[PDB]
Amino acid sequence: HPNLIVTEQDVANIAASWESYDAYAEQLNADKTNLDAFMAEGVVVPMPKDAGGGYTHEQHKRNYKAIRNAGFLYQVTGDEKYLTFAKDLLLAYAKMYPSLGEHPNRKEQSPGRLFWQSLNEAVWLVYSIQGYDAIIDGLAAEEKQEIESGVFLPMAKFLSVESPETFNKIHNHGTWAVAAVGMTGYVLGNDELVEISLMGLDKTGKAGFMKQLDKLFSPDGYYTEGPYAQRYALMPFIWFAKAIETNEPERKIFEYRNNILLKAVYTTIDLSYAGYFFPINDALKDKGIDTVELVHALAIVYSITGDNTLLDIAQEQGRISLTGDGLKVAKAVGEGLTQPYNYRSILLGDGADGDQGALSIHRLGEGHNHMALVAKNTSQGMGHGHFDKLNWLLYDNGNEIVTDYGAARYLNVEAKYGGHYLAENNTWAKQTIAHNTLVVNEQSHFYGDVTTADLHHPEVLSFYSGEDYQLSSAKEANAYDGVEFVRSMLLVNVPSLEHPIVVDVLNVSADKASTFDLPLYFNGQIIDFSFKVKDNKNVMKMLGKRNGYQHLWLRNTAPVGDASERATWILDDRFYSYAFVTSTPSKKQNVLIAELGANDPNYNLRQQQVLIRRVEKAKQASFVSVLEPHGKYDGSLETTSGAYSNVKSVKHVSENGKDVVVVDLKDGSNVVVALSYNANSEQVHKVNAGEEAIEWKGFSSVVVRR
Amino acid sequence: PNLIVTEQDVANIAASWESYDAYAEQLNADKTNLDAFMAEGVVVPMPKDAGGGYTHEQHKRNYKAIRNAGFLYQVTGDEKYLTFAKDLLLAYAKMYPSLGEHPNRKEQSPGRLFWQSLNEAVWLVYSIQGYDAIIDGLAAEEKQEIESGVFLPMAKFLSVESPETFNKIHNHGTWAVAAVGMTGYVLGNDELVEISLMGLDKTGKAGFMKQLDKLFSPDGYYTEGPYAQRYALMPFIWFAKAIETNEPERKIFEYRNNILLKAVYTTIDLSYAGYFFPINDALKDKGIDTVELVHALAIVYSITGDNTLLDIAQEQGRISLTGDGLKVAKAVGEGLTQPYNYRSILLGDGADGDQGALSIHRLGEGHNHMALVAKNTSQGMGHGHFDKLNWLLYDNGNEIVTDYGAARYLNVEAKYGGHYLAENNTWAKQTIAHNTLVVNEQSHFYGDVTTADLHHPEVLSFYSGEDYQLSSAKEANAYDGVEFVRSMLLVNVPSLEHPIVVDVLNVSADKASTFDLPLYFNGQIIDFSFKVKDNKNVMKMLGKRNGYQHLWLRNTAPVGDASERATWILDDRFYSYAFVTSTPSKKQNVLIAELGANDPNYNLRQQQVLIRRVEKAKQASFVSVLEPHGKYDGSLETTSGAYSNVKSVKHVSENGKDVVVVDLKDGSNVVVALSYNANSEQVHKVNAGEEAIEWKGFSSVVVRR
Ligand SMILES: [Zn+2]
Ligand SMILES: [Zn+2]
Repeated sequence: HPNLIVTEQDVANIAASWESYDAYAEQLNADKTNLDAFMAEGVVVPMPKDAGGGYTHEQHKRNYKAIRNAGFLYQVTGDEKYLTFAKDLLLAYAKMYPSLGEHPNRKEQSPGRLFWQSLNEAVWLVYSIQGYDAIIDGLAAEEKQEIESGVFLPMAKFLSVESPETFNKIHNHGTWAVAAVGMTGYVLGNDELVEISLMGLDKTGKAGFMKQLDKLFSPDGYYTEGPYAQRYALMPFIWFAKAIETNEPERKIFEYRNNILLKAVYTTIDLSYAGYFFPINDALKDKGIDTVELVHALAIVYSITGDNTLLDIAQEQGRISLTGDGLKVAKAVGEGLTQPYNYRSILLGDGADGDQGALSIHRLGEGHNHMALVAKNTSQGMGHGHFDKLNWLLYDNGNEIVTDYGAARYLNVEAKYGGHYLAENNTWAKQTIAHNTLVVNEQSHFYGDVTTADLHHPEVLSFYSGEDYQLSSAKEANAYDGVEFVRSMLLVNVPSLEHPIVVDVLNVSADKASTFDLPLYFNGQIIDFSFKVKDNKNVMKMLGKRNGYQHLWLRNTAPVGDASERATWILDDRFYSYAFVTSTPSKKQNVLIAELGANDPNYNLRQQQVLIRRVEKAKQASFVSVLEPHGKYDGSLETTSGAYSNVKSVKHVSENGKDVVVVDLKDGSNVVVALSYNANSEQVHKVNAGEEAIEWKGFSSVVVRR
Repeated sequence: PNLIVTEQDVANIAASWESYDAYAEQLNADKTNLDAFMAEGVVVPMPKDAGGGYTHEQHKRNYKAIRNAGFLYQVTGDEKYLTFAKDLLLAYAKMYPSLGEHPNRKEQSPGRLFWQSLNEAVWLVYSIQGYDAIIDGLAAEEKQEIESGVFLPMAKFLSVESPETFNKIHNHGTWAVAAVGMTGYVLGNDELVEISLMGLDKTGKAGFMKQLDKLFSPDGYYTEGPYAQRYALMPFIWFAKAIETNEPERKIFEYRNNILLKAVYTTIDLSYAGYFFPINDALKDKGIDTVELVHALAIVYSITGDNTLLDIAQEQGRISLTGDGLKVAKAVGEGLTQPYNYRSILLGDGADGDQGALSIHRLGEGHNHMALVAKNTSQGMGHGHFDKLNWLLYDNGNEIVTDYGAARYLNVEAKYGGHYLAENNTWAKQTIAHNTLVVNEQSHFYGDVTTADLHHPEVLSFYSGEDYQLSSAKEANAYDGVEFVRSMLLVNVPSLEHPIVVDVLNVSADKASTFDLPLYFNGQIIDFSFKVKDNKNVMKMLGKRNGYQHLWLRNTAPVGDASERATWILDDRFYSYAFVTSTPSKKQNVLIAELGANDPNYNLRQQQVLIRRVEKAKQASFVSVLEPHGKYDGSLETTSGAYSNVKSVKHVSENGKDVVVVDLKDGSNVVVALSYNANSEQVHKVNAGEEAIEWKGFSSVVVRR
């Protein structure tokens, strides 16, 4: 004792050398200052009363932090006042807990006692037990007795044996519950609670931590709900594994399932850009890598691995894990061991077996502010998932360029619907029209039905990442009745251009004449269009009536035809040009510029623009586009350059289900992108375009012609 | 070298430049770039095109290269740099004599190398510094060819051949006399120096000496505003540097009670968190790292030794590549940096500081304090905004209540050639675009510059104490039969987390009127206290003229007797605006509007407004509280104090006096009382909710039980 997240050996190293590292010491001092201010108010442990961001919810949260913090500071400073505060808090908890029935303010959510929902109960336990672990050696037997029989054992019982619908769950709720009961298990030397936590109530292994490790991540370490949920999962996964390693190294917890726990941490990093997680599915955009779960998880992974590329990420976090593992990060950074993070292009297979679609992340360029394309070809992700199959995002120059809205929610802001998911979360954020992907007949994928959406995943047709270019291709055959669409996205290295270009090819076939809309949510200020807007007559009307369209205002229409069109915007010091053609047998084709804010009486939606390509009355359509970063605007030194697009035009020709795209560059050269949709790498292909024939090996080829 | 850099300077730089990392990095970066530009040979094309075209951009690169080559030659000794500078100047000597006015000569006084003579003077101010640095490694016949081919001809053209520009009391005159004046010092030509200091007569009625008396107010304020002030700062401070280096006996940096030092300190005082207050025509991305202020800060540091400027120097993260700049880098390396002292100041406007004023009110530690800007200034001519008594608020490192600046995309060709756009007049200038009063949907002075030029607001009061701060000012000429008066306070309430803004704008008209008072806020709405009427799924254009045709009406809501509230979030902080209008009229509404109407070219940014409207009225008092509060942390997932601490806001008018009561949620209140009488001994009496408030002076603020 302590022998959990921190060992005795760890506290010795901490005590010996913590004052020697500026950042670690600053952060440890901050936590100390703040706890001291909290101690100054005495032992305040009220009766459970409120939910959400209500008083007793928050107080009981402050308390479990103090219990862990005081335990830790007592170990580290040797100072007695920290022991007696943690002790006194725990005793007040011991002499209140056995009297508690279910919380007065429960929901349909599996109730708690201390808290409105048992999730928070389990978090209270995961934190508190660490404080107790740090405090046991300084306690008399009748004190321990009151604590263990009063709070811990009854709480472990409640979250396990009395709550099987939760403790047995193959869900995050389950992970927090087993982590809490299992960690309690270790501190108390209670084999039952460990076995229960590892193998489920019946100890069959049909539930429990091990099954969670098998089921909640894909083999690559991807969590189906997305990064925003993935970083939350990480805390109970990593902390319990730490506990397991600290007490039963012979289980080889960090080796289990080809290092699934290592891969889950790296994957969490690989799902961020410039400090923030890709806001796909239900996600808030300000959640980033300095999040407490990833701070701890990184220290732990560094500690296991000695990977010095993690020191880079740890610096970008600018926040360190106040633990043994964290000290090792602080030490290593001090010694100048930091190597640059290797951002890889990766295919994250979705589902327990990584076969239910995939998320692709394509990376190109040096440092943190490189170019990243995300192709969201994933399964639904259940209730939190968005209706956006084949959606994409693009990041460049430290910014989001082509965007995902995330969730409609303001965390712990009471006046914003108690800080809950807003009505506009279903009404807008989830809807296909809010995403950069195909909308057929103004209806969401799977008609907005989560039950239908749960049944299906996209089909990944190809993934490739070389020095020449990078590709992801996927098919959606189930989003709408008698409709199939295919999207391929490429990042291309064109040596004559300053930055790589995105090439997008989206094919749709319908059985019946339909409207096909393809949005692009861009970030930045419009410079000019190549098309000519129709006068809006000094009014903007709601765009359409259902499935998200009721939140958009129509600002302008503009007619479009055979030749590619262009939009160019600036964002900070760079311009982005979007050049698009749509091959279709139909002759009704428009561009709609729209703006978020319709049916938003509560000002819940933020300001946003979109450019929507519309095709009416079509059975077929190939949406093609190039997105090109270019130029330099320096408002400080008062220079501009490269402000005009270097893409003269874009042409598309299709033959025998094969696609060819020619990007005509202004310097007279051109880029040719060719897609066969055939996986055989040796198969040869031939396409008669307008004027010329093109030929290649494989699913795809990209060549630059002078 | 005896102009901007001296012989001793170059020795200091040569000896030590390598040992100062940031200086070295920037010097190397400068060197790396000039190297790459050299590689492309000596391009000196015939004058052809204008601002943003090829030839215009080429000659700009040249004068910068000439200065930079010259400087690096001196610092490194590498003749490579001398050769390039020599040859560029030699081609200029071979071409300039056989040149009439530029092929794109406008009604705008023309140049020969450039479409206007301004760019010519800038050329010469840069090019003559490079020549000054190259003299050593030159032979008499080259010097003769250089001086006779470009410098002397150019100097004749910019002065004696162009009296209208040269005797102008305007930035155009400052550049021209800086050019010719420094050409005069390098070439040892006494005629050219005197002509630049004292005008073509030598009488003193024009030239640099008048410019120093006329173009700044005694506080060091330039009337067109911070954006124009930063740019003016260059030729003023560079010529003064040349003056000081050659003729220290003129005591140029002492002149007019250190006018030049004051203009540099004032430029810094017109900025927040790195950026200049975007009042009048201004780009919002223009900040303290502009080349003009980097040099001027360095020069002023070398003269003053004020270690306080080293704090600013760090915020600029860009050091002047000169000897003065070297002294800053050394000072910083020694750990001499002191925190800059941000004072609340009254900046009198006009030559004499009497034509209105610009108040800046500051409060808090560090750079990200709270700053209130009250724009009670004169017009500032054609770049001026029709926005008398406008205001701005900055807090927590952000702009909270905002000014649009200009509609313009600098050097972006596909945005009207980088020119001021049609919406600059139609929107950016209009009163409706600003946080101040609009009578009958019409702009101040009916949107007429000539009339606006005739008048300035009257400053009633300025005060700044530990207790509160105030600026109050009267506008009597904005419209026929209308008179208005605004007072802005920052009030320290010890029980509150942050200072508080209190605002009182009285209006008075002959005829029954519409009174609009916009608030352009930055952030996301949390909630309102009032109830919006359903917009029925259309937004229409808000009005037909004077900026109104640019806004969309998103919602109306009705209001009356009681105060209302709008709360919004910006980064980690909440802002609550509580408001009440005392008027005889019973027809008050609040409008939420959005920018973007009549903007087919997408020249305007996305922007929301809260507009307080009062129809059929002859009197109105609009009263506000802007309250910053709380903490939102998305990283740690905690929120605190998201709810306003202001229960309500009540206002009462007596015998042309005003009492404002702000009731706090905790049962306490704050009383603000305004007499409008300057005499500090005069006692005053108002009755509230039949409670009597008595105080002395122009104003009083009490925090009660
Ligand atoms: Zn989404
Ligand atoms: Zn303005």
